[PDB]
Amino acid sequence: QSCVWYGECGIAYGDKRYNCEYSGPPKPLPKDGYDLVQELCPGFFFGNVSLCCDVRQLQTLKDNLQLPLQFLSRCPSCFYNLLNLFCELTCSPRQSQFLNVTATEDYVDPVTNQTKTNVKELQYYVGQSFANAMYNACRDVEAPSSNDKALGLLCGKDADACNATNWIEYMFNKDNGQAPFTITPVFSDFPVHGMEPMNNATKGCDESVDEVTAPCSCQDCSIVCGPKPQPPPPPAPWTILGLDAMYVIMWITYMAFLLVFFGAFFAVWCYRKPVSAAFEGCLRRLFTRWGSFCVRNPGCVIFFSLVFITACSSGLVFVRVTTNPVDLWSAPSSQARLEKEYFDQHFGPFFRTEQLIIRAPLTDKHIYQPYPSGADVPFGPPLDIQILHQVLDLQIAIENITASYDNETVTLQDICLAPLSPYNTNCTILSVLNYFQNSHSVLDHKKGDDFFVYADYHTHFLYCVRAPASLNDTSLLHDPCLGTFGGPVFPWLVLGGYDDQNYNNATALVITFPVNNYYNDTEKLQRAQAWEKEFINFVKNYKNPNLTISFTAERSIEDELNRESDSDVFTVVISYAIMFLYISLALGHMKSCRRLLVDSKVSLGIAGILIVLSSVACSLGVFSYIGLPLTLIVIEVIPFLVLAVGVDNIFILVQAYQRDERLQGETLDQQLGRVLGEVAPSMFLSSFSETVAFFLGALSVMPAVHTFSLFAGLAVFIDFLLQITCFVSLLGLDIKRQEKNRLDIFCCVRASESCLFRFFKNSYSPLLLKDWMRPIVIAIFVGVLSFSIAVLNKVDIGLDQSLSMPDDSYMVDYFKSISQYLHAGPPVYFVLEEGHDYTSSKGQNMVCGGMGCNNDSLVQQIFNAAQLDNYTRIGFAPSSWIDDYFDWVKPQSSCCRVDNITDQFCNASVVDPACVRCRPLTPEGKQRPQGGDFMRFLPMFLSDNPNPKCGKGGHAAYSSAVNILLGHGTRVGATYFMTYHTVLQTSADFIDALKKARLIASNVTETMGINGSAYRVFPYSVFYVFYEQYLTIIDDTIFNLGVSLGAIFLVTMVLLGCELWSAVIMCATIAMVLVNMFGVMWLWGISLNAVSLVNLVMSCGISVEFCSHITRAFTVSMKGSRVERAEEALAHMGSSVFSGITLTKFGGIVVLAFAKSQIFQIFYFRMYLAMVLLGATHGLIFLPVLLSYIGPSV
Ligand SMILES: CCCCCCCC/C=C\CCCCCCCC(=O)O[C@@H](COC(=O)CCCCCCCCCCCCCCC)COP(=O)([O-])OCC[N+](C)(C)C
Ligand SMILES: *[C@@H]1O[C@H](CO)[C@@H](O[C@@H]2O[C@H](CO)[C@@H](O)[C@H](O[C@H]3O[C@H](CO)[C@@H](O)[C@H](O)[C@@H]3O)[C@H]2NC(C)=O)[C@H](O)[C@H]1NC(C)=O
Ligand SMILES: *[C@@H]1O[C@H](CO)[C@@H](O[C@@H]2O[C@H](CO)[C@@H](O[C@H]3O[C@H](CO)[C@@H](O)[C@H](O)[C@@H]3O)[C@H](O)[C@H]2NC(C)=O)[C@H](O)[C@H]1NC(C)=O
Ligand SMILES: *[C@@H]1O[C@H](CO)[C@@H](O[C@H]2O[C@H](CO)[C@@H](O)[C@H](O)[C@H]2NC(C)=O)[C@H](O)[C@H]1NC(C)=O
Ligand SMILES: CC(C)CCC[C@@H](C)[C@H]1CC[C@H]2[C@@H]3CC=C4C[C@@H](O)CC[C@]4(C)[C@H]3CC[C@]12C
Ligand SMILES: *[C@@H]1O[C@H](CO)[C@@H](O)[C@H](O)[C@H]1NC(C)=O
Ligand SMILES: *[C@@H]1O[C@H](CO)[C@@H](O)[C@H](O)[C@H]1NC(C)=O
Ligand SMILES: *[C@@H]1O[C@H](CO)[C@@H](O)[C@H](O)[C@H]1NC(C)=O
Ligand SMILES: *[C@@H]1O[C@H](CO)[C@@H](O)[C@H](O)[C@H]1NC(C)=O
Ligand SMILES: *[C@@H]1O[C@H](CO)[C@@H](O)[C@H](O)[C@H]1NC(C)=O
Ligand SMILES: *[C@@H]1O[C@H](CO)[C@@H](O)[C@H](O)[C@H]1NC(C)=O
Ligand SMILES: *[C@@H]1O[C@H](CO)[C@@H](O)[C@H](O)[C@H]1NC(C)=O
Ligand SMILES: *[C@@H]1O[C@H](CO)[C@@H](O)[C@H](O)[C@H]1NC(C)=O
Ligand SMILES: *[C@@H]1O[C@H](CO)[C@@H](O)[C@H](O)[C@H]1NC(C)=O
Repeated sequence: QSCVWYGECGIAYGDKRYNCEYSGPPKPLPKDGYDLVQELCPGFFFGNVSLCCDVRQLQTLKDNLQLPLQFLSRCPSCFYNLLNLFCELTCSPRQSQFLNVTATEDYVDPVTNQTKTNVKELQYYVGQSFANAMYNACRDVEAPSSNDKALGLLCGKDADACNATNWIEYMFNKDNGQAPFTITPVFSDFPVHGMEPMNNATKGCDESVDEVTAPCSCQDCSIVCGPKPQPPPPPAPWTILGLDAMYVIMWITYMAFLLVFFGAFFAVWCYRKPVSAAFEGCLRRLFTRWGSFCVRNPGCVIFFSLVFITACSSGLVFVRVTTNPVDLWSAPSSQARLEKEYFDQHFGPFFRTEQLIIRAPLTDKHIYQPYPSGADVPFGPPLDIQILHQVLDLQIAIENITASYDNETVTLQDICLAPLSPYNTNCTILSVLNYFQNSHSVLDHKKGDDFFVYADYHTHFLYCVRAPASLNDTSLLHDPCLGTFGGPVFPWLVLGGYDDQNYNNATALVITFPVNNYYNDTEKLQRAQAWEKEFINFVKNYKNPNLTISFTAERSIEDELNRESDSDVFTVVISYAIMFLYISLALGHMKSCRRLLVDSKVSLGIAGILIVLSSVACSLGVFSYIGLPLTLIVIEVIPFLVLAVGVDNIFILVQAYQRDERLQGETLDQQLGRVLGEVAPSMFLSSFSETVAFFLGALSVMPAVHTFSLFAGLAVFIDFLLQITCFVSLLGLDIKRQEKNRLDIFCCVRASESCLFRFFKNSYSPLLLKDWMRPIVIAIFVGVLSFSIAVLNKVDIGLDQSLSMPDDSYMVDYFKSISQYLHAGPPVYFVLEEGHDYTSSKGQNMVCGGMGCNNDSLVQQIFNAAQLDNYTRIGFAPSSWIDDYFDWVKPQSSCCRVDNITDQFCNASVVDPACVRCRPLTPEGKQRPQGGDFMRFLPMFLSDNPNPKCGKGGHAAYSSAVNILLGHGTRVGATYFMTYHTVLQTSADFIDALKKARLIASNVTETMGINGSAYRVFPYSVFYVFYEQYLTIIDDTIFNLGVSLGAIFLVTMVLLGCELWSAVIMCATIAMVLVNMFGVMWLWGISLNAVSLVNLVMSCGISVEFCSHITRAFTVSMKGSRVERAEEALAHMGSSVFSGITLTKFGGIVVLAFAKSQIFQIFYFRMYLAMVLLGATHGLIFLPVLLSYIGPSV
């Protein structure tokens, strides 16, 4: 071997210097540029260099490799081969084997008068199997700020006809302007002239160069990237013979019923062609005696009852109302609640977001034409320069807002969050103007001379949507796009309306203002909300006819719902007023026109209404004393229920008395005691059946059903007691009044067979019970039940979240804008709990997405999930911190650097006095820092800032994502890897996201193989606490309804004697009522949530109020046949049940039909109408017939 040239003494032009000829042996390197030899091509570094090379040559080589390094360094396997073509060309130790100089001439030294030999020209023999493997591995490298091929900018011509041989000729040719002298390559695989070219090892875009440099991406290599992933979409519909397969199982279940049912009548119709009485008797006697007592001791009874009422209802002073949505919709110990408790403790609560979807409707899209060459690039309307200036003006004004609070000003700079503070304090604003750093200057500056612009803001936008974490454009612009706060701005968070990569086509601009959310602190939260109110007002009063903004504040949903939840109290008040008017006017039988205001029960009806309201208030007050807080579901469903039950009892009693004829020689208190002893068992059965049902239903973990059950049970019981005592005393007093000829309400001025009882008895009961009508009724009701069972499993789950808002609100527009434009959703945090090692090869492989770490690790699994992005609603990559930590610590990167004597972190921008690299640049140092080096360099990484020479640093993104536990070796605590969800528009979307995130977390926890369950991965998102209730709502409904109905069943079959048949008939009728309630749900579009569940558990209590009465009046009867017993029970009890509860609630609902609120008109008006009329029909038209048919004899 031998050399051809050494040193650089000649000069071509500018600074280009021709290498100086020397054909001696290879020089031992001067020990000066060892760093360079390990940076250019370490293939020569095995010390005893004896390199033909020169330190003045190595450092002049690197200067020419500057631009080729920037483009081709994207793909390590490419730039690797490119270097092997240069070192050997310049200073390899066997240079003479593959080189032959051609043109040289003497050079004069201005230093010694010594003529030096320059190297003017020469030819370079390169193998063909080398140039093909080189060009073929780089042809796929894409350029920055474009989708072209990187060779198009390095060939000297189009990248469409770049042969592998012409590209090498252009690089060595001085015609480009870089080569100080041109080298003529000679391509040949076989030795010619006794001279055989060089062919060193080569690597493709798929093979990795080192056990630490990951292979090339399929963006930059066509062979690495294969078949896309795909999930199997299961619909899981049965569709027996073409239709839903449930529509059919029933219609076949029904046709069978009419034939097996109508096939027995027409079959027979052609054929004809001791302990119970002991418990049912002591109750009558007890109630008779106590009724007489209460009728002859009104003063004592009423006084003690009023004292009790006051003692119980004075607890309303301690009344608390629950409005915080977390406490409302989240169980205090649910999985999501514990996860939120864990995340808020180790990482601080999730922040508050104020977004802004700006759009330019007037402007049109325009075309961008690159100067040198390239296809046209169209830009959306909002990406116009004028619209960008106006949006920058709007944002700078949004920063003004001060929003004084508590006699102090509250600026955004004060409330927002700055990741890397107090070094940099601006704060996180996520807009597309951060690419230009919120500067009109940086946005409006172009580089070029007339007739064309070299660069423009289009070029910067295109470059930075591709690489949003750069610190300089480094190509004809030299501007960073990191953002004033420090840290990348991802194009999918700041744009909307494009198509899958083309942020050029964006039609909307998103602008987020992250604000701190505080964990157990109220002064700061008040400050944030006080600033948000002024932000909302400002954005609402901004005209800018060029823009259409759809905004939101963190405090906006709560305000919109508190604004819609009123202006209908004027309707509820009229509803209750009409209910009370009817109750007051209907208790009294007329019997005469000239005797009206004397036989009137207005005062007694007022007393009954007051007793009912008193029962409500005593329940609320007792539970206020105990400490249970109220709720807006309770405050609305308790009055309805308690009024229904109380009015039913009042009418039952008053009418059972009015239709009674007094025996002779029998006094008033004895007559009333007899009437009450014969009427009280039914009211007691109903009251006990409902109380036990509700109290027993207060076992669920749903905060909406638990509190409601408690409140309603106590109210029903207290109302029963207050009635049985106070109302009987007042009934005795009013009977005295009416017998002493005293006039009605004003004062002291001196049998009935009600018109309804004469209708149910004379025209309705006989007709309904004829032999040609009972089968019709049963057929119709079984058909409706069959329909309900068929369309049952098609009921929705969840609440829309757009119907809780008024229709004239801006949140409706914001939701439309989200669904129509946004491409990202709420962020997800896959929190890896405390207990992982992180300081071992395997402990790191389980978490990596990288070179050597496993293929099923946490980061790789989240990456796959994001590759699905439709099955798994995870849209983007995990963005792990440990990969960035390793990239930072790698010696090549050379961001880490410690002080030599102090072992202190020398920044990457430092005078370089005595600071050495953290990891030695050797084969052992390349590896990951697995031992104590990991934990010795991690804190310095997390404290590093975004240095222009280093890169992004690990402070603005991971200081909060990594928890370090000082003391005891200072291990790592809990950490998270945060990604983003896909746009979630409906409750189905949110529940689907919750399910599949949980699935991914469980998969990762499985693969990690933890000893026991010491720790685990879990995802945290903001809406998880609000949507975790819909993951068990079906079984919650099942449990609640079944338990409530079984309690009703047992209580009935116990109190009513022991008749299981009567109890089972009643239970079956109430189950029918519930199934038909679900059918009406499906048919009118009511959804299954914590409001519908409360209304169903409530209806379970009015079904009883109808059935129990009708069925008990039938059971305890001594008529002859079932038909006559049924019609007698119907007349007697159903005349009071139809007039008391049915007509009252019907007037109420008909007044309530004018609600003006969607949540109300959907979940209360419709549910109440359905419940009331369904229960009325079922009881009064199906208990009669079913009992007539299969009732218990006696
Ligand atoms: C001891 C035994 C206990 C356990 C077993 C008990 C089982 C038997 C007991 C009761 C019946 C059980 C029915 C299960 C529901 C269907 C299951 C299913 O396929 O999921 C469906 C749930 O469908 C819904 O979303 C609404 C379902 C609510 C059912 C509640 C019935 C309770 C009342 C009954 C009466 C009183 C009950 C209490 C009396 C005891 C899937 O629905 P989806 O896909 O979300 O819908 C959207 C579809 N869409 C887009 C096309 C519109
Ligand atoms: C979304 O953005 C893409 C760009 O990534 C748009 O694609 C471009 O479409 C415009 C339409 O005017 C074309 O100007 C451009 O095509 C240019 O190059 C071809 C050469 O093949 C030339 O024949 C055309 O005259 C033009 O100069 C497209 N560029 C590319 C590379 O696709 C696309 O239109 C946008 N989508 C929508 C829905 O607007
Ligand atoms: C990812 O998301 C969807 C899979 O669940 C699916 O969305 C696509 O885009 C829109 C969504 O509204 C729809 O496409 C429309 O236009 C096509 C013509 O190509 C019609 O055939 C459709 O009926 C529809 O009107 C589809 O819902 C769907 N099709 C596309 C892409 O247009 C995507 O296909 C999914 N893709 C992947 C790879 O995840
Ligand atoms: C955000 O903080 C940055 C520093 O991180 C500030 O930087 C700018 O300061 C001036 C504007 O007030 C500009 O004239 C400077 O050119 C710019 N800094 C540099 C690097 O030159 C900036 O003030 C803060 N906010 C804004 C609105 O930019
Ligand atoms: C714009 C593009 C073409 C530039 C990329 C090609 C450049 C980097 C290539 C082509 C020719 C090469 C040069 C050829 C000759 C020498 C002299 C030697 O003693 C040091 C290396 C040096 C200085 C090379 C540096 C890299 C080089 C300049
Ligand atoms: C270069 O790559 C192409 C792939 O398109 C292949 O067809 C060709 O055989 C390769 N030539 C080589 C490796 O010499
Ligand atoms: C509002 O912001 C502007 C921006 O330059 C600033 O000049 C002004 O002092 C701020 N306060 C105002 C206008 O009250
Ligand atoms: C604000 O505080 C100062 C100092 O306590 C006080 O003098 C001033 O009156 C306060 N402002 C108002 C409006 O009360
Ligand atoms: C970005 O611009 C050039 C291009 O690479 C680079 O040399 C420079 O160091 C960078 N900017 C700064 C401020 O260092
Ligand atoms: C709106 O656009 C017009 C036309 O570009 C411009 O003159 C005006 O300043 C913009 N802003 C307004 C009208 O507030
Ligand atoms: C993932 O795990 C290991 C990789 O080392 C291997 O056994 C397994 O086949 C890999 N899976 C796939 C699909 O390649
Ligand atoms: C770099 O480190 C030095 C250490 O003295 C510090 O002064 C400087 O602010 C740092 N620069 C950054 C973090 O950008
Ligand atoms: C750094 O410290 C080591 C150990 O004392 C020493 O050998 C080395 O020469 C020092 N380097 C510099 C640049 O001072
Ligand atoms: C968990 O892994 C199984 C098989 O390894 C896979 O079928 C399932 O889809 C994974 N869960 C996800 C991707 O959520």
